[PDB]
Amino acid sequence: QNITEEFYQSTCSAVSKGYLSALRTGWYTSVITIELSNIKEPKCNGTDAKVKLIKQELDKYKNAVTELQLLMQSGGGGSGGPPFPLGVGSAIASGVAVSKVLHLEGEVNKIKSALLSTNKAVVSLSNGVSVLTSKVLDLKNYIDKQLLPIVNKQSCSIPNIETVIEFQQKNNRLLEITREFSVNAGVTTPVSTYMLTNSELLSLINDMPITNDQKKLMSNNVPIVRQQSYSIMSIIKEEVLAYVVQLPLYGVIDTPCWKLHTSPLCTTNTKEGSNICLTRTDRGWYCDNAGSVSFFPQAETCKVQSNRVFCDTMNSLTLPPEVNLCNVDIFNPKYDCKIMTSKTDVSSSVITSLGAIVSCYGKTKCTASNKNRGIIKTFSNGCDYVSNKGVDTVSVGNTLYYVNKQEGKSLYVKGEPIINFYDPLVFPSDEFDASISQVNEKINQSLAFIRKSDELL
Amino acid sequence: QNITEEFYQSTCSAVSKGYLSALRTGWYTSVITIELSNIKEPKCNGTDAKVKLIKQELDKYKNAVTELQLLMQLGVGSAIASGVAVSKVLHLEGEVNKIKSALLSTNKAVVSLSNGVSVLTSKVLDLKNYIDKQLLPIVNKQSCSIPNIETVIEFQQKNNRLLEITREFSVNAGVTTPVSTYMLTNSELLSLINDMPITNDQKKLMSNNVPIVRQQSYSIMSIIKEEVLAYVVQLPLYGVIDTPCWKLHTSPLCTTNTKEGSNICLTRTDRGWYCDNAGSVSFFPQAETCKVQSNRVFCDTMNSLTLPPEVNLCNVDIFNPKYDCKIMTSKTDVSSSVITSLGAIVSCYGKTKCTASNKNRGIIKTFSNGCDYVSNKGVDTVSVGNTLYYVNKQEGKSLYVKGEPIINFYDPLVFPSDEFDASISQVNEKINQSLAFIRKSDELLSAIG
Amino acid sequence: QNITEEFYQSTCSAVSKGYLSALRTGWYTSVITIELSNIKEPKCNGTDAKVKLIKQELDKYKNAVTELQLLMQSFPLGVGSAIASGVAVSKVLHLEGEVNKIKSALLSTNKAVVSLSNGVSVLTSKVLDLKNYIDKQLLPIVNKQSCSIPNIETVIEFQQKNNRLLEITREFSVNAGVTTPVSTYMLTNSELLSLINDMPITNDQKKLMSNNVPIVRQQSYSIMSIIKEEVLAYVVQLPLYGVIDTPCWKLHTSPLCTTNTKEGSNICLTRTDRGWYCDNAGSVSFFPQAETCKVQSNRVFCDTMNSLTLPPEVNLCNVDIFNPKYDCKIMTSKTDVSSSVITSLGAIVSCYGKTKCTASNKNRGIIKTFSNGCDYVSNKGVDTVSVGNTLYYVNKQEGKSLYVKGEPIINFYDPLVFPSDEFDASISQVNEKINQSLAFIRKSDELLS
Amino acid sequence: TSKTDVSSSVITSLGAIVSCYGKTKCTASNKNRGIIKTFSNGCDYVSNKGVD
Amino acid sequence: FPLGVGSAIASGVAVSKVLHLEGEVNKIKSALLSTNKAVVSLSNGVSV
Amino acid sequence: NAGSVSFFPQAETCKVQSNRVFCDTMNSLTLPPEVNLCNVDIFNPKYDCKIM
Amino acid sequence: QNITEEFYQSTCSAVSKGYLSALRTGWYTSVITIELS
Repeated sequence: QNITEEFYQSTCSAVSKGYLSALRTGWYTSVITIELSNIKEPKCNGTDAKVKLIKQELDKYKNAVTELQLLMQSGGGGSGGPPFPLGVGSAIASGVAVSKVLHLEGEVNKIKSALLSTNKAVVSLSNGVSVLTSKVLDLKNYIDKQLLPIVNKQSCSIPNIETVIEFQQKNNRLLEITREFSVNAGVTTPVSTYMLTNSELLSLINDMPITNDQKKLMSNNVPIVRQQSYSIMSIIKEEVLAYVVQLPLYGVIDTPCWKLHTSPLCTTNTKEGSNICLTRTDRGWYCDNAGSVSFFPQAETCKVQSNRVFCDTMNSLTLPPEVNLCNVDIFNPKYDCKIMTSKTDVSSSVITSLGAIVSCYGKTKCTASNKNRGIIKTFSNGCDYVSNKGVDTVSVGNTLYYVNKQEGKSLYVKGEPIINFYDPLVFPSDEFDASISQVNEKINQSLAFIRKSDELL
Repeated sequence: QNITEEFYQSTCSAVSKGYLSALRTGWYTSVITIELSNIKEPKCNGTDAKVKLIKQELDKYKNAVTELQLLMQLGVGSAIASGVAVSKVLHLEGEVNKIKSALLSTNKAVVSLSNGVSVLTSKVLDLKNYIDKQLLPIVNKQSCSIPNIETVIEFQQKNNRLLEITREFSVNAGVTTPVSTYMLTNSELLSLINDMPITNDQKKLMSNNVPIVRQQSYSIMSIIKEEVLAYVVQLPLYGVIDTPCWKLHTSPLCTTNTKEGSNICLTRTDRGWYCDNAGSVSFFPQAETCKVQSNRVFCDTMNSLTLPPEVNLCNVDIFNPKYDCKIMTSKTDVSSSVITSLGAIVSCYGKTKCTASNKNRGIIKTFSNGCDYVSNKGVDTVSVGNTLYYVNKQEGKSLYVKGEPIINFYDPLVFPSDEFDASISQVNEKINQSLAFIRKSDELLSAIG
Repeated sequence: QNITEEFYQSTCSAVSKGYLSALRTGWYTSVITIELSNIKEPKCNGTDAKVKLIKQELDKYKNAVTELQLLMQSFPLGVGSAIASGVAVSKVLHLEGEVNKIKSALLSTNKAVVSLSNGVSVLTSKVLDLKNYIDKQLLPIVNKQSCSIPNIETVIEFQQKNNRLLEITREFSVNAGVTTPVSTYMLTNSELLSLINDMPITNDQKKLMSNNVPIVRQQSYSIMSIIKEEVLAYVVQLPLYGVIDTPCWKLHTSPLCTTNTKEGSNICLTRTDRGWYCDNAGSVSFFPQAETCKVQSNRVFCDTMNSLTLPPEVNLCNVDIFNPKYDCKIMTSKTDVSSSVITSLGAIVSCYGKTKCTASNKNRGIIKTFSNGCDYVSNKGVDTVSVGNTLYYVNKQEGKSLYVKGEPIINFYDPLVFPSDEFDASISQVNEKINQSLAFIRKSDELLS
Repeated sequence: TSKTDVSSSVITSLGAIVSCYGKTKCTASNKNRGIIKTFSNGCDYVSNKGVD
Repeated sequence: FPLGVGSAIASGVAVSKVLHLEGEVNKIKSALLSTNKAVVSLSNGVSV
Repeated sequence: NAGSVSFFPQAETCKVQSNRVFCDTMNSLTLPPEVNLCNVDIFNPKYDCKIM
Repeated sequence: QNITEEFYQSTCSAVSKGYLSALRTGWYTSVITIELS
């Protein structure tokens, strides 16, 4: 909760330091069951209004079951369900593996027995994987006892309004579960309270084989856990509906994180096309991770609470810690900072943890202002930084941005914008991807060709 | 009305015009309140069927309350700073109480908060009143006088709203877009718009397009304390209204003359929606952001670039001196189609077969290699390769503008064939730089002859 | 269901073969109706709670109609207009009389093909009749000055019937008149499987659709059309699968770099044409974006609007990347970072630099250690793969995969004249620039002899 | 009469007259809400009702 | 004379009439009876 | 000023100390930057230079 | 500081260049108090 931020004028980029990692490193999978009645469709003549309502509610129950059968056979949820250099994962790969084990012989029966005198147990499967198992809904008990002696007989006995109503409510969770699955081919994110109530999920977090710190982190940030969790339809058989739930596992916690914001750095020294541009491209989230630096270049694989950053390493790269040296000296010896070049003179603003970066080029009206004081800086051409010191908005052209009013301390690090050191006559401006060294080569090549060409003439 | 479209054969692009702007420039926040008899907790000796149902509902209500308490605790910005600003004010002690007092005599007030913001306040659900009146006497003693069936049904239906507010924020962590119908009934939104400090032109507009207003609004979850659940609804405010808009569609322009893998391709890179906004042009490169109802364009200016008005000249004269028109280049002779506002652009390259067709008489045009356009009059589908694009059938007047495909003017030896983001001037500077190698490596050879 | 995979050491790529196509090629549209009754506001006097509830449920109903009225008046790849086909029908439905042809088509029945003014026939269904339920069991109650109070089962039944209309309105309002996927509320399973059966389509098609209702729902649209004559019509746009049971194969690509040269020396090379490929009527339809395609147990459900159409020799890139017939796409860099691709039944690992890489079993631990370079491992015996601080899980869908040894083609390139920033390149486009940067070094070293 | 194609604004007792001409930016804005009118080319008026 | 017309002190007349409301004068008095310099949050949303 | 030219036609408004010019933006007219061309070319195509 | 002036004989007008801007664009208010008896 001491969020601090530095701005480097030489590279047109700011770093927010002081965040705490909560990295998703792996998965926990648990099986969740709903006991079902093998009730055949009503077999009687009945016309009372309450007999009609119960008959309808059984058909909804019966239809939803054959629907869930359609899912588990066609497909079954078993699926394969990126920027420049990144990898390509398979999120549900872990959970589907446990889903397929349930299709084996007797694994459904192990669970069914293991959930007879309890509604939460641990099963060790036919492969040695130990999964928590929970029965959340018992429709078989209700449909067979309060509901079957009505439909069973040759002439329907009229039920209560209370039996009509209570069955409509017990049936509800099964139907909503079937809705979510039927619209997602049986894999859902986030995990809803229908799939898993907060009561169940917090109880499930406690019984998990994880640290106490992990339990605290998960049990507090329930919505982030739900957003990061999957729910895979698995099997319906044996009068039992069972689906796998894949929960994030935070194997890296409390390590320091920092966020890098970048913007174009364009020479102002001339008019219209004569300008040339540089831009850092290693923007994103960094977290110290096992003596390396995990880099999250899509900063929206990450979700941010106070002080705390929930990233997913499937969208990460692993870097040597020397990468941070890019934020003190882009021309450092150890690590080759990656940049990009263009000739694109259009103004742009970045909102940081507690500041704003403005890249004012051409003839935009770039401005930062306050609720009650008006404009407190008009930016001139170049790349400038304003903190949120009594600053509430930044306007670039017709676009209004609101500054983060997070409580923190900000440092302006003065320096010479490096784009001024580059010869604009021999400067390369194609680069979608390039490093500082790679640009020096293409300038060494061009300037050393004119070394030989000056000789021969 | 009149929506019209022009097709520039020279640049393989189409500008469809006649639209009217309505661009989000500002926000209005308001506080919505649900008032809860959290104090409630049931216990009693009675065991009727109708008793069980009410007790089950109280656990549902009491669950939703406790969970809601746990849940309390490219140009880049945060869209919801205005709502979060009101949310943080609400946490100041007694600020919640100001709302309660104002909402005591009616259910819609205008409370001025401590940060000098004057915000609409609505009580939308009174669960404390229902529970404490029709429910609390029932299940406080043990003789637990059994309720009628209508109270079992009514409490269940009132409680439903609270349950799906809490369901929404268990997966959304407090912030939803669009603002849902449980977050705010359509009827309530209509009454909110009627009470908003805006022009009567705006009020009519926001009411006519409530579905759009929904998608461009934010629900931000704020507090549960002193038996009041409060959340901020952040609504769009359209400062720009009824300025001209136009949409740019772009497809590749290539050489058909060469019959190999070696051809030069050039494309206008600046497609999207365009609007006149305060003496400049607001340009929306991700045309996915601009909703269109009838001939009206609803965009959020936070997703725009601000461009000089001269950018319009790339549609008249792509080689104009005043605006450095932005283009891209590649060496990919691939055929594709772009369905426009009331027409269709087809780029047909290679051995591909390109069809224009009508649902009554099949194929009614075959496309040559090159870039072409057809109107939506007498065409229903346009087929390119293994793709059948249906065509938009909105009525309007289309126009074909003939010219020499400007890719022909470029000399393929010296063409910079792999420019990702370039312009018309960036490409000529690359061409001339290449002829710089030509004269120098030639007259060097003229030293010995 | 035999699914195979082949990994090519030379190209650092892997192909998963053995799938079967099911591609959206066109659209079938149909009209869904609800028989509303437009009635004036309740007139009856009551404290009887069974009347209070009916009056409440009627207020939700009258709100739902009013809200729905305000909705009827509201890459290298191409750019379609996904709902153009469906909207054209909604535009036809707005003409006078057309609303009446379907009212009387379904006057006798609940499902009838109708001809519309443009001569085209569409299946039309009546999925809900609130007109009669209100008129029969609710009208002589609450039309009168003082109501006959109704049975509790009319109360409960009306809530259930009215919920479908309420949810149809809810989905329409937040989605601004177009909803995808088509929820069970817009069209249930029994209606959809009925609608699937009556479509003018092939027997193979009906079977495929009827067994993949959930995918059909994802690839469909519900488009709000009209409220008038106490009818509520919305066009549903089901996918029409034209390509069925043709071979499909998936391409996986990971980057290829030299290794032994230390630090900045390395050059890199990646195949770019990765994604789904399905044979499609004498060409190859190629889907580059992993988003557009969905797999249900070796069936590949794609959408040709997100396709390219390639000559069938594109497959030869996986055979001989240096072939003459087809010019294979690549890109180049010097960005050497370790990263992995989890293929259909394997893992491609590009372990570079000082990073540790791992293929682990759930019981035997680390069972393979990746040396620097492009390598592959099969899912038979591997459960997880680790690359630095990342843990990828491996798909355990069973099949058998074949390792195809070769020389990493990056080694055949001179590290000095290698063009190391090409973003949209091909093997010839790079042989083009190697010849050039040679010829300058080539002529100028014998101009100076 | 003249041809003065320049933009100007007059603050009235409880409003503001805006004469927005040419290609100038002319807006009325509220301190908590932001820009609330964006004037078209011509003479218009705003009242101090919710305008700062 | 081609120019416009405004009120220069309109910004400071905002704060003046915030002070005119009872409660505000007490706020600043409490902030200053122990030290001679302060930052105070007036109740129309300004920190001065 | 912000990609335009602020023009202070009243002599009194701008105060000069050292080489610095202090002005009140409320006593200004905002002109397109092409106003400066009136100094190098009064007959210039773009800006119509104001004369009496 | 460097100041330059050019006289345009063609329009009977001179332009002084080289000055540096300080344009007041917003206001800050402070409350100054005197505590009385």
